[PDB]
Amino acid sequence: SHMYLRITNIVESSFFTKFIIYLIVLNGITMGLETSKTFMQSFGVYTTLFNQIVITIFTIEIILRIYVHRISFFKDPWSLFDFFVVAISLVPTSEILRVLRVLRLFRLVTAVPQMRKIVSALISVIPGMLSVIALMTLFFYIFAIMATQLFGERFPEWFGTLGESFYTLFQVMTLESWSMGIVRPLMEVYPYAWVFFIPFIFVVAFVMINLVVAIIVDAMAILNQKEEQHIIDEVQSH
Amino acid sequence: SHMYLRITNIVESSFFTKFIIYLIVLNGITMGLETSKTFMQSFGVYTTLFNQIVITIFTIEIILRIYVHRISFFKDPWSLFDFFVVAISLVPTSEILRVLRVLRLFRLVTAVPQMRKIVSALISVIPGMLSVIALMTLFFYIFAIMATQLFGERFPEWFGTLGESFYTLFQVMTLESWSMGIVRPLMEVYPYAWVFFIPFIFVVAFVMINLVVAIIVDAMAILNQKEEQHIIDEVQSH
Amino acid sequence: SHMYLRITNIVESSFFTKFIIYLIVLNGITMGLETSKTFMQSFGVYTTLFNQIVITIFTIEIILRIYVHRISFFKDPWSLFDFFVVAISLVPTSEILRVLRVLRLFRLVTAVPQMRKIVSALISVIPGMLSVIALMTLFFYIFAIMATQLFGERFPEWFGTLGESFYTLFQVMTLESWSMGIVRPLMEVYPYAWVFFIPFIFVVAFVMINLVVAIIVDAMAILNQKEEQHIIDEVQSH
Amino acid sequence: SHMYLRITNIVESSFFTKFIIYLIVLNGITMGLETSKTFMQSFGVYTTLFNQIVITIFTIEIILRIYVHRISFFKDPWSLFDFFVVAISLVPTSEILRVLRVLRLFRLVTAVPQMRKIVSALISVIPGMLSVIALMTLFFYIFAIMATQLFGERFPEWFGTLGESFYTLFQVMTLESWSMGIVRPLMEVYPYAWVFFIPFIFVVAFVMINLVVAIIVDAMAILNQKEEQHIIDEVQSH
Ligand SMILES: CCCCCCCCCCCCCC(=O)OC[C@H](COP(=O)(O)OCC[N+](C)(C)C)OC(=O)CCCCCCCCCCCCC
Ligand SMILES: CCCCCCCCCCCCCC(=O)OC[C@H](COP(=O)(O)OCC[N+](C)(C)C)OC(=O)CCCCCCCCCCCCC
Ligand SMILES: CCCCCCCCCCCCCC(=O)OC[C@H](COP(=O)(O)OCC[N+](C)(C)C)OC(=O)CCCCCCCCCCCCC
Ligand SMILES: CCCCCCCCCCCCCC(=O)OC[C@H](COP(=O)(O)OCC[N+](C)(C)C)OC(=O)CCCCCCCCCCCCC
Repeated sequence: SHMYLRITNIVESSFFTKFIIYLIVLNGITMGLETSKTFMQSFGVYTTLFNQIVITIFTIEIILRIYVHRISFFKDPWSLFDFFVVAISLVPTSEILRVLRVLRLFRLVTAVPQMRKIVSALISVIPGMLSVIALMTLFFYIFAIMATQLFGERFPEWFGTLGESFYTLFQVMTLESWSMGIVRPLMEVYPYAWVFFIPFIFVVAFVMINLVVAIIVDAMAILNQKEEQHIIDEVQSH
Repeated sequence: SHMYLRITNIVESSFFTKFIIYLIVLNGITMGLETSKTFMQSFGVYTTLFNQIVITIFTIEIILRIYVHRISFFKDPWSLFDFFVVAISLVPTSEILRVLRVLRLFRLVTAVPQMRKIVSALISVIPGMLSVIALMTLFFYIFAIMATQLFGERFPEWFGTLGESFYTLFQVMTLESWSMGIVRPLMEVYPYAWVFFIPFIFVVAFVMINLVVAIIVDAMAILNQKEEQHIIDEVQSH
Repeated sequence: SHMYLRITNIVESSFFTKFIIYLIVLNGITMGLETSKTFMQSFGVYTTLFNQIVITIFTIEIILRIYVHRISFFKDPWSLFDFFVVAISLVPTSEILRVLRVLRLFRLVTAVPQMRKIVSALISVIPGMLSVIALMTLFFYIFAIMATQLFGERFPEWFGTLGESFYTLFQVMTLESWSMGIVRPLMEVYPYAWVFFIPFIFVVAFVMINLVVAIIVDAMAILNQKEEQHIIDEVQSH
Repeated sequence: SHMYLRITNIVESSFFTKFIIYLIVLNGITMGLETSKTFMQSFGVYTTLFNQIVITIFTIEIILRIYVHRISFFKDPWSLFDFFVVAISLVPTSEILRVLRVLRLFRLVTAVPQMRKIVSALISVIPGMLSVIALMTLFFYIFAIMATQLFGERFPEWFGTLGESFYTLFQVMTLESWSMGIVRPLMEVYPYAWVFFIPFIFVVAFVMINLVVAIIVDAMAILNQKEEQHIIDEVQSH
């Protein structure tokens, strides 16, 4: 335990955290420069080793963090993420992974408390949304099957495959070129195609708008519940 | 009644409901595989009979459910839907109906209580919206007549018909290519066409945004009404 | 006054109002049929006189309504609208006005109380919005001048004129093809054009979103003010 | 101080402020006329000197305002803006600045209290949003690096440069032609490009919607906090 505590004061120190963040920022700046072919020609050698050095340091950090937090490390989503991102960066270049290495810049989120809280807040609406997500996904899936069967033969790029219909349906949901780009061309062969896509647009839009309304109103309901109980206690206690 | 109760314990049992859901899911998976021409070549025979078997089972289920619920079955929207969807699936292939058969996967909504509640919640805003829907539809109808008269002769695809103008107006509402795709071309012949479509976009957008604002605020009003009465009773009772 | 009251019981009767609405609906149906060249060939003669008859009746109605309400008629926006729309319909065909005649179908709004209330509610947010509308319009006006000067020479269709720049800026606000259709082409000649349109998109979007947030929140503030005073009175009276 | 007060009664007078606003409006009208080549041919000489006269007056005003407010002038954002805009207008034409001169029409905002308040209100949400803006910007930056590396070689116009990828990513966020214009073309070479842009669209949309929800709900929380304390005091005092 003497050893354990020695490294624990380091890993827990303000300086340790600041250093890592410093590195994350430097490496973030570096990753953008590596975008310039000009810059690389001149200083690519400098940068590649700095990336190996940062990742070496980040690996020492994850290791030390694990000896400190023990099992609590892998029950922590933020630490898992730092693990998974640093580990990606450790797979040798010998291709998609080379690009995923830049995800280690999200470590600037996992290391900065203000950013953690933002992401925690945003994520917290999701668990209550899961069933609505399930229902929407079932909706897409049913309509994707139908679209593939109705239109996949004459419009294979957009509907010849369940995957392609899923993609197209998502495009229609975003309303991106849904009429000039998809439904009008479809209607030149299938004049009733509008009977398929208009209702689909109504549902997907109605559901999303009403999901937002429910989140706002149902939160106010809770807010009103919390303060209603506090007031009644003062009425009751006084 | 002995007979009646025997089948009522079945139809009402946890196992009965789970089985049906199992089938709905299996059949849902099956319907997606039937999308692959490759898969069909190999196993289409297997799948077609499984669809006949599932639908046979689903028909036995609807029948049994009707002997159990009697008149209460047809006063239930969820049961009507299961009826109407299973009945569609019973029309012989000898074409649009073949595709509508996939609607029986929405039965995964009518059989799962969590999903029912979602749809019930979303639907519940609609009755209060009917008049606004009526007003919007009257608005579309008037403008569709006008557009057909103003532009249908020189732009028949987009406005030559009341139906076509309805479709185009819906496209403009979604803002999909309204300017580059419709109004700018229109303005090459009718330079004041913007006087028609800009105001139309303002109204349709203003109305929809303000419908959402009213739903949120008017709900809070009710929320505040409910808790205002509860507090006053504690002030009054205490 | 004997005479005056005789016609006042008519104009105020349930039957009188229902009749007019009946006519508005019939005439509305008629206006849609007149869209079909086929229908007109066969029954155009029938319909044109029915339109003259309805408008004759509507003119008798406005007249009678004025003898009844006297000065109160022209201080009523709904009645003014019925006046202005029926008067349009009275200008002889000997062209844009022929199309504006269909506005008399909005009379179905001015005659149906449910519809009046909808429009009243929606309109009621506007007076508080006037200054924000003014600020947005000033914003457009300034940017339209700038765009005309920056881009009107090389892109006259989109920016050669203050009016054209106003139109284009509105298109960009709706986000319709703003990048592929306008800014990317602009950037082939003016590579910094993004410095103009991106900020413009940020402001217009930020302002509109925040106008909606303010309306919702400021209404809740009032709702909370009203119920806060009611509760305090019960605390104070009890 | 005698001198100081003499000019202070002027600069602070209702008449002084009204005059400036009068000029701002006249000059605003003038700036729009200067857009017409026809108008300029006839009256350009008139207008150019009127612009020199207005700016001369506006310079006298800023000067006088500074002798009056002393150090308080440069600690005032509204006054800084009037300074910075009038100063721009003072750089001799001997080009982008000639266009920036029209920014002096925003002085109609800095001089009209109603407009000041609007802008103050809208701006006031921003300080609390800074971290979310930072997180979104980090998000863009990471994805821009990735896009440049994944697609910049085969699609240089859209992704060959970190700047170009930033621009394209912003376009995708606005959903402008994201599928037909960018991702579908990308997918003809990179069939998994959807794995990159769909999630990107989900995050950016989820974050913005949820930022709006949080602003509305967190404001209500405060509203409820303020009135909860007022009620409890009446319960407690009474
Ligand atoms: C309003 C509440 C939330 C609403 C969101 C739910 C709606 C579902 C949206 C689905 C997203 C669109 C899926 C998509 O783009 O492609 C589906 C894939 C692609 O198959 P594939 O054919 O391989 O690729 C497209 C064709 N190709 C190769 C030429 C490009 O093939 C597939 O079938 C894959 C199946 C993916 C669907 C499951 C995704 C749901 C997760 C989203 C929940 C996130 C919560 C925040
Ligand atoms: C903001 C509150 C809600 C706002 C929604 C209300 C606005 C109304 C939107 C109307 C939807 C657009 C209708 C449409 O796309 O086509 C109208 C049909 C088609 O006629 P048709 O000429 O046969 O087909 C188009 C031409 N063609 C054959 C070459 C394709 O011909 C017709 O005239 C049919 C008439 C359909 C209008 C009635 C639909 C209103 C129900 C929507 C309410 C849903 C509540 C959630
Ligand atoms: C977020 C809060 C609300 C935001 C809305 C305020 C933003 C202002 C939007 C302006 C609307 C776009 C105006 C427009 O499209 O054209 C402007 C006109 C047209 O001039 P013109 O050159 O004759 O026509 C275009 C060129 N041409 C002939 C080839 C087509 O030439 C003009 O300059 C006319 C000036 C019209 C601007 C005044 C309109 C403001 C009223 C909107 C307030 C409605 C409250 C609900
Ligand atoms: C939902 C919460 C708010 C979300 C907003 C935050 C998302 C960030 C949006 C970024 C805006 C898009 C930037 C952009 O359009 O270009 C980036 C510039 C341009 O580089 P450049 O290559 O020179 O020009 C484009 C290529 N060219 C020359 C052929 C046109 O090259 C750069 O890299 C410049 C870096 C600009 C990014 C920093 C801007 C963040 C400030 C926005 C916060 C405003 C608060 C209201």
